[PDB]
Amino acid sequence: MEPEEYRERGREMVDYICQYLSTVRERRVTPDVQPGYLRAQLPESAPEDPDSWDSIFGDIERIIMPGVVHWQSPHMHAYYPALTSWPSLLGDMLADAINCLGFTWASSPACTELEMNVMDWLAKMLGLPEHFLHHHPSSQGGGVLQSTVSESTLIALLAARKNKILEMKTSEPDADESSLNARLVAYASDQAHSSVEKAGLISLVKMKFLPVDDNFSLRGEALQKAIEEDKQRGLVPVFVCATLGTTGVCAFDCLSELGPICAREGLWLHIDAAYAGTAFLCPEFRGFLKGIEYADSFTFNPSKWMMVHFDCTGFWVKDKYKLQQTFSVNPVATDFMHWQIPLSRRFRSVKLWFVIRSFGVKNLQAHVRHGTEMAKYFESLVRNDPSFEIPAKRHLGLVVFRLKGPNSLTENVLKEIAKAGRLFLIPATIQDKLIIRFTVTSQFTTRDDILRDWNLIRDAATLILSQ
Amino acid sequence: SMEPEEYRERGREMVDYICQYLSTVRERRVTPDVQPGYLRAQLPESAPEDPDSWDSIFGDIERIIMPGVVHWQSPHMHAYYPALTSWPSLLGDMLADAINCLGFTWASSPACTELEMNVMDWLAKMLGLPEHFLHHHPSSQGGGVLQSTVSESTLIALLAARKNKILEMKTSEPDADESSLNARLVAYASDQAHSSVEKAGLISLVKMKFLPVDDNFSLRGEALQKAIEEDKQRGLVPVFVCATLGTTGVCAFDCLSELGPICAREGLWLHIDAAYAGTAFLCPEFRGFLKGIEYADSFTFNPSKWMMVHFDCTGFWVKDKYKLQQTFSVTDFMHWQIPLSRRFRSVKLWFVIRSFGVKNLQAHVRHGTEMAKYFESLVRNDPSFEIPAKRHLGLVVFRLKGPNSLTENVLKEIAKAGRLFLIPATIQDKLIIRFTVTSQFTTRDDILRDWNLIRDAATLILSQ
Ligand SMILES: *Cc1c(COP(=O)(O)O)cnc(C)c1O
Ligand SMILES: *Cc1c(COP(=O)(O)O)cnc(C)c1O
Repeated sequence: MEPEEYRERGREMVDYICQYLSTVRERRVTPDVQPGYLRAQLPESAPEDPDSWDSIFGDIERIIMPGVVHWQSPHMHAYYPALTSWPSLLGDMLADAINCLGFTWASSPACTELEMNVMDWLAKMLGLPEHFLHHHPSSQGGGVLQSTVSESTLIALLAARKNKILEMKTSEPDADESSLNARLVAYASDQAHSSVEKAGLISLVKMKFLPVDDNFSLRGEALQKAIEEDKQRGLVPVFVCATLGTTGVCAFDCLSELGPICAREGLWLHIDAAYAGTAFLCPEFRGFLKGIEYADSFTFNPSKWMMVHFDCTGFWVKDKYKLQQTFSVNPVATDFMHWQIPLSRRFRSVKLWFVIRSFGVKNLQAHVRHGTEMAKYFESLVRNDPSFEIPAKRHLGLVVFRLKGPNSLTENVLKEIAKAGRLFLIPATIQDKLIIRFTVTSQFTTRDDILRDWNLIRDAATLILSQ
Repeated sequence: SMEPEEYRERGREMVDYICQYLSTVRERRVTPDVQPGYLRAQLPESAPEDPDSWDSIFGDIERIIMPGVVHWQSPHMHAYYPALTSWPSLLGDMLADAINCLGFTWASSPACTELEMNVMDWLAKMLGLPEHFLHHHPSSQGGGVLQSTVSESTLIALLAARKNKILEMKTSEPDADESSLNARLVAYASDQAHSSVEKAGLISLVKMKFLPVDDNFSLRGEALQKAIEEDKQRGLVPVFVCATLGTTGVCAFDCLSELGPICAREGLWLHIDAAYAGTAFLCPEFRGFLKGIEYADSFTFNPSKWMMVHFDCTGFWVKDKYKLQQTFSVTDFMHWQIPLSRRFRSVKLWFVIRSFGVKNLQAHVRHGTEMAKYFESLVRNDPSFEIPAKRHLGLVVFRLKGPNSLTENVLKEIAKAGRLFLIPATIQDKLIIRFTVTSQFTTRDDILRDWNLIRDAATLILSQ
């Protein structure tokens, strides 16, 4: 295609996107396809000659959309949100056209410098300590963009185990790094995201999952007991992942208790705030952050609730030296290749910059407040209905609930709802109880959307209960 | 704040701006004249409370962003390896960014998984890869998955190799710790291998040893054979080899016909890093360097280098998907990578392959190689310069005959104007200029223009 055709096709794609995102409520959120559905609808080989743009573009509706889960539907209520926005789109359009790589400052200065200044903006927006700012005079720390919280959590564990091994190796300098690694133990809540287990599996570091209280919250007592038990057995506590907004029921570990324990015992304290971190834009949701001064690292996903399209993860460290010694064989700008697993990285900071500036802080805060109010409204509808119960507290955009009685009633409600797929729910379990997780997603979700989805859930319960 | 009708106006503005930027890019200075820290004073200290105007946001692109950008899409970009964008790549990712689905499981968005499976089978075939790397082949236990980088794909290969061997070692020592057993492992690559190989060992705590190479900077069977016997004699356990097709320094090619047989016989995971040169295997006449690919356990290259897909987009193929899965689980692609979440990267890849078609992708590789061949002829006509390694694809390496200081001062002179972007490399003692043909729009005129700036620089240095 010629540049003049790109100008026409770009317009067709902008007009397509505007219509798609505007009318998304009309779509079946979940596709009704079987595994392998696509192969028989595609040629077995790449085309030798150009396919026409009418043919490629045609295939969006004809064969892509029928297999898509519409993550931007107000009726998507599974997992946690992953929200796009107009500004996000426009910013990545620019980054993808420049298509520079920013492994070093030198390889494209703007790619590193915009990211450095925007991560300082974002740390301030979240109410993070000044020691996570690149530009605070006394700081040895800073923020860097990653693709996922999963990888940011793995990097934190990699930095914690490398740091501790280098300190152990000064005493046993004939001892293999890998042998010293055998003695380490890392902790999280039994509510922690599967990425914590997976970071242990990848790093070959022992991971212990600790019991929680009645609010599904990891407490200092449980960490202190595990540390004493594990040191008595010759293990070397190295790392704690404290979760702010667990995946299951959006619970919060008790940072004010875990912080001092991590500081006194020499454990790297990493905060996984993947979903909930966006709420810290609002001063009234910062109570969960109490104890943040003890953190060695902090991560959240703008790519969940802050209307930046995926990939966009914020990762902040107190000590960029400890991070860089993980990733370089020898220990106002920076080469971000030493703050991450790969070499290459792209100009992800444009889309984050455009979202922050297009909305401004007040409209980002209004979005968080609105989504939370939509979840509160949903909650009030459940709480009013004595057929249902709510087995965990709602703090943000996630309500969990179930029909009173055996798990099978809730199982059968989810099955009935999945038949038409007008809203997308996935089950979880908390201890013995099957629950429905209801995540408020789209920034455009209205009270009418919430009542519409509640009424479908109620119709299904009425069907299952009336037999 | 921004409304749907405003998105349609600003989307048009951005489409027109991008077309004008990519079309006029030769008029830019490829290297920006800035110093570290230049942007901080040009930006507010804090995010804006109220919305900034779209005129202000857009206006900042030229006013404060472009002055610090290295124009990777410039024909005058000749450092590192290419990273090419294209109209169809842009249009596919626009769609992917709007849907914004995540593909950790098939269930979480089937199309994200299924388009990727099918396109990776297309791309395996386009490359001339073994049928055992296809998702849909009756005998295959393998398949292709997109990754963000070759760096991460090489790390995964090594994590899969070391996990598989530790599980085999535990059968005879059930009391030994997985991390204790990892201590005995050793992994190999060429001393020309990309720094991502060294970085994989540093992350995984796997001992890496870098092997000497021959007169063509090729890793040979004998070096591997000698390393393997010496390491076994010391009580280390060979586990992995990374064979490079298209080394960073001089685009040398490891001898896979020799390394293959040894890896298979000795039970070593053989990972192929063809980051740059992979794209060349679209053209059957460059497939000589792929001879011995039937012995590979894994293979990776970047469409995000030379195939005109914008970054990120890396292909990673394994022969044994169960070995890969065992690395990451105590088709759902979350078990074929490090993270859980992943995005719909396959749209822009499908769009590029369909919008160009294979024949035009082959013409692009061949034209880039012709431009490199013309750059080569201009150097080889001029007896002030020499060429210490053979040009197989789009990289020419060359220096001034004489001490390193001559080539050094040429680079420092070219850097003053930044009219083309060149990076120093070394082989043994010799300082070299790498000359990479990048832009798919590169012409003989662009090459001669660029050569004449290197010559004009050389003329000045040679009479100081
Ligand atoms: C979503 C989530 C993650 C995983 O984030 P990715 O960016 O998908 O890796 C981890 N922890 C929590 C608490 C989450 O909600
Ligand atoms: C470019 C290059 C790499 C690194 O690729 P990324 O995708 O940037 O990690 C690795 N190996 C070789 C030979 C390369 O040319």
